[PDB]
Amino acid sequence: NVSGSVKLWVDTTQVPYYKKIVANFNKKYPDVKVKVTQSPNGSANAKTDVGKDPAKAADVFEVANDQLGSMAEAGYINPLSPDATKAVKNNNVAVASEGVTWKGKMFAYPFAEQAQTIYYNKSKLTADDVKTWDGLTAKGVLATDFTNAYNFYPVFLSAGTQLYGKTGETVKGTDVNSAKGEQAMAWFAQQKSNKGVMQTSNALNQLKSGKAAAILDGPWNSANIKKILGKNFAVAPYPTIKLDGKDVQMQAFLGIETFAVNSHASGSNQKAAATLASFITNKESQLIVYDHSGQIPVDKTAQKSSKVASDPVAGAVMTMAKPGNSTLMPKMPQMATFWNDAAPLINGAYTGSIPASQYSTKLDTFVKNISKA
Ligand SMILES: OC[C@H]1O[C@H](O[C@H]2[C@H](O)[C@@H](O)[C@@H](O[C@H]3[C@H](O)[C@@H](O)[C@@H](O[C@H]4[C@H](O)[C@@H](O)[C@@H](O)O[C@@H]4CO)O[C@@H]3CO)O[C@@H]2CO)[C@H](O)[C@@H](O)[C@@H]1O
Ligand SMILES: *O[C@H]1[C@H](O)[C@@H](O)[C@@H](O)O[C@@H]1CO
Ligand SMILES: [Cl-]
Ligand SMILES: [Cl-]
Ligand SMILES: [Cl-]
Repeated sequence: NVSGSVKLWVDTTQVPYYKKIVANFNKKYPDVKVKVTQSPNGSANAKTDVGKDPAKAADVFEVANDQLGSMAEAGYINPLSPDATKAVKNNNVAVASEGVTWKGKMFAYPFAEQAQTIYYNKSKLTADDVKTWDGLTAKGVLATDFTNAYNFYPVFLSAGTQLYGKTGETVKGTDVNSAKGEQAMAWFAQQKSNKGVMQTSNALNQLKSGKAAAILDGPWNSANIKKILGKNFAVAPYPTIKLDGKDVQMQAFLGIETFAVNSHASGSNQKAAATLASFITNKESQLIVYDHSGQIPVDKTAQKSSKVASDPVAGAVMTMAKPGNSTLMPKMPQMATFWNDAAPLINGAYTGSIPASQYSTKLDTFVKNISKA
């Protein structure tokens, strides 16, 4: 019998439907007491929410796949059992398994596939307009944030550089300190004078007011944006961009959203936590998340269901997940330093705080900073 008491951390607006999922869980596991709350700072900050005091953190918590290597090496999460590993591998798409695997072992329970797309108001821009960055921004305003490296670091990947090597597993493998990296820096800088590019900390509000015709965003906002745009809703994969005078696809990161089990839980509570993590990432639960938020399941069967298959956001995400259109986020322990250092690199190029005469130096220093043992 599974019994115990578990705390579950989810992101703010997810609480209502995780309570529904937990009610489903409790039909099968009536002797597990679950408390569902928001986390202190959300799934994009699980590393530091848990690391501040692992023994006081939730037993099961939402976390993006890039954070897993750091958390595994710190001992905050343990490997999944053989049976749990088999279920993850068999039920979900291959990239979901890759996303949670570190040194040959799975460390979390994947549930959603995340790639950003263009969301746009089709009364302001056409499907043809959004195929290229320069064409889109010549015709309407794209609102975005150059201080968030999750948005723009993948331009370096479009430029032909590697992040932690060919596999994302090589500490010294980032090669952005190159002429190709400089092409990306120049692209950022070009956007400052692009009248169709608006820097904002809240792109969603600009879409809502009609001051932006398009934004780059992820599927955690799919249902939100469908509500904002109504009959004018449209979505597309990322456009091409011009780097060194050549059109190339602009990449996004591919992320896998997961739940992980805190290694501090023990005894019955540990078993209950693992059971909960497995249940809330099962097919039925993934489809409940989809119904409420529009996030894209990783379950193989759920992706093929008619509601998911007919959703234009799902189609655009599965295009973005193809080779060449995105790169799976690495999960190296160095990733937290990478994110911290990448944002000023990119934003400095955009604002001109880093002039072109400094691109090579700044890229060299960046690679040194993010490549330490
Ligand atoms: O140094 C800057 C920050 O670096 C680190 O943040 C990283 C994360 O570790 C990455 O996972 C990623 O974050 C993505 C995230 O993967 C993605 O899911 C999405 O997050 C949504 C979330 O799904 C949704 O439920 C709700 O919470 O809104 C979120 C968006 O606001 O988008 C994230 C990016 O915006 O990239 C960031 C870097 O931006 C580190 O964790 C931080 O502590 C640090 O500040
Ligand atoms: O996904 C975001 C939510 O929108 C915030 O409310 C909070 O939960 O942080 C996460 C990201 O970590
Ligand atoms: Cl697959
Ligand atoms: Cl361009
Ligand atoms: Cl415990």
